[PDB]
Amino acid sequence: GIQGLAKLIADVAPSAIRENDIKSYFGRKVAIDASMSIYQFLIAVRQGGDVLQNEEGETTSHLMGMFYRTIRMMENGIKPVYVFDGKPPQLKSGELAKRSERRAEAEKQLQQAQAAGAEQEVEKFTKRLVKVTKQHNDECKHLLSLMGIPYLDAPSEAEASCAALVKAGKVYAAATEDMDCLTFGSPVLMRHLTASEAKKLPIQEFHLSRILQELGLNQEQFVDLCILLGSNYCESIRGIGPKRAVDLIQKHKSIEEIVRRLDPNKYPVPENWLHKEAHQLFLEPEVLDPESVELKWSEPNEEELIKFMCGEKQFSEERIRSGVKRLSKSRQGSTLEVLFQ
DNA sequence: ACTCTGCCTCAAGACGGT
DNA sequence: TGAGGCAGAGT
DNA sequence: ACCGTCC
Ligand SMILES: [K+]
Ligand SMILES: [Sm+3]
Ligand SMILES: [Sm+3]
Ligand SMILES: [Sm+3]
Ligand SMILES: [Sm+3]
Ligand SMILES: [Sm+3]
Ligand SMILES: [Sm+3]
Ligand SMILES: [Sm+3]
Ligand SMILES: [Sm+3]
Repeated sequence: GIQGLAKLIADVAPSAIRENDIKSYFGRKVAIDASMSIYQFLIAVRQGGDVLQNEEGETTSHLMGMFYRTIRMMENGIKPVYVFDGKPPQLKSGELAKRSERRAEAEKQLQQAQAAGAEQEVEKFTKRLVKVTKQHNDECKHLLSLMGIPYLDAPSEAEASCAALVKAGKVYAAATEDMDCLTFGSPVLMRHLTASEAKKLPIQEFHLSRILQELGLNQEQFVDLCILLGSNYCESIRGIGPKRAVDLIQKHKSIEEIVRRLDPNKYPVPENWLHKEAHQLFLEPEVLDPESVELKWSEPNEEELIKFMCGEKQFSEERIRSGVKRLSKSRQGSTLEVLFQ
């Protein structure tokens, strides 16, 4: 994530945000950050503070959400490809070590809530410790295969590979809630694309070209601004927030020039600042090759889906069968069968 | 006045019968 | 892998 | 649309 970027764009670059009705997206392809989607389901899909599960004690909240949300998108003619995280970049090792502290610190506090018979504090440290395991990813990949929905393994950060799929024109936008994708150069970011029937927030498109235009920056200058706002890969400058960062970038263009012209006593920079390495990461990240795999939306395997979701994971057979039928019908409406010449 | 930091909290999905 | 709200301090 | 329920 980029600290405050969403608010900054709304304040100084409003024309980069465009809203459209769900009906206008029939036939459009999008890339989804699968790991983020799983994380959201593990936190939100709960009954009595506990994730859904089968009698064997196996979590099914992530399968619940991925099954029904994916079908809803396809019913609206939206064809998603799910991108799974790979090995994180080394620059993130600092941010991850921090996530270990707040995790061990959150573990340090879950017991005192349970021991003292806490009421609603147990459910808080529970959610705080949610983490997507490789079993979660493998089960979702398994589900998507049976649903006929394509997925991809990113070599590193999924958001970077999503951005690369948009750049190559293999999907229209990266559908996620983190502004990371824009810093990785995604031409289009889409927010609030759940295709739910609730419909509370409007579908928002963030267009990078409009952002660069209203801020008067090129991409490398935009990346330096995001570094000054605050990223996951390096430190920012204390006392430099969104208002001053924009002014400094617009005036000095680069972080290097900002340092040379900054007053060490007023605004000292971090010691051994890795802004140059984070700069290279955002602009030239390790990403999948968009030309390798041709994305295909295939017929779902209904009977295997029943065996897996119902027989093993104990979903309602009526609901799963109904869902598979809706998915097959919606794919037939939005997708052309393969042709040979 | 404007700006930034560090606290606080609050939320975080979807189906289907009504 | 948050977003606002608020008080207090720096500019 | 609300809300009990999903697993
Ligand atoms: K800062
Ligand atoms: Sm990110
Ligand atoms: Sm419980
Ligand atoms: Sm089992
Ligand atoms: Sm620390
Ligand atoms: Sm990631
Ligand atoms: Sm990520
Ligand atoms: Sm992100
Ligand atoms: Sm079993």
